[PDB]
Amino acid sequence: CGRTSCHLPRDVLTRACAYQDRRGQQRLPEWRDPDKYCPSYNKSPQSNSPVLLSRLHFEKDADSSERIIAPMRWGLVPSWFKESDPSKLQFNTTNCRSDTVMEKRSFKVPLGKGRRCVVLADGFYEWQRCQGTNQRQPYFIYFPQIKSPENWEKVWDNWRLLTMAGIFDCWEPPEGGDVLYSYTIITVDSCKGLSDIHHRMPAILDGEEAVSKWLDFGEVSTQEALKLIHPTENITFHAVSSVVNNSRNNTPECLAPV
DNA sequence: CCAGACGTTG
DNA sequence: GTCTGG
DNA sequence: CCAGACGTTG
DNA sequence: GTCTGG
Repeated sequence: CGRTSCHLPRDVLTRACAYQDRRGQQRLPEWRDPDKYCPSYNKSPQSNSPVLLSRLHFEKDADSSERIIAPMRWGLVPSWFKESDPSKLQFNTTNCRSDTVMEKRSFKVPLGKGRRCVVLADGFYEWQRCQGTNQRQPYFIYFPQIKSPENWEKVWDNWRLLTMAGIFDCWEPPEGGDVLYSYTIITVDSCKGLSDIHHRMPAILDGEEAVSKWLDFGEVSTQEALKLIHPTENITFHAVSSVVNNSRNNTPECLAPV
């Protein structure tokens, strides 16, 4: 739960986030900070990834079922943090355990303000600890996809983006600047399908109902939203080269079968 | 009351 | 900013 | 998440 | 062993 791929050109990403608001209107989410979208096969913490959030976080009186897409910093920086640079955070907010979320100062406050987001990715990476060797085996993990340079193009034109439950916070640099929007991905106990790879997995929102209810802090309370957080077996994976290991490596090899 | 934490993974 | 520990 | 640093003096 | 940087 500490590496993803999110490599699609921005317009292909945006079309893969085609959704329906509550009135059935087919929409594309509206961008904020599109210039901060940085497509890569190898997204690490402290990089920006595109996330979905309710229009109502940005626009007074908005339909809260309308969606915005914006790049956010991976690694939640709480509103109260006092240093000038956010990378001086001395605790890991890459992830946020489902089980303890209601009693963690860093996650509960933004959750209570309805700062629920959907972190987008092609899929995520996990490294398997194998008995009696220090060599870790990396896996690419993603939603089951539909059953040549024009073949690859069509796969990625039809790709079902992975949708992970996040929480975000807003931090004003003391020294002055843009509000930093930053996220954590909620982690849960791994499903049986993933149990031999890692005992943790991200909280995956499977289909537009779960995505919608997680996003809609208007009509969905924390309590009802937390019921969406749990493992899923609706997930496939394959082993991938050691190329992904180094986050500086940004190439299609990162998620290619081995 | 104030001081100090504020987090996850293996 | 808010909570826990002492 | 892993890779790579991990220090001071002028 | 533990932290920062990517």
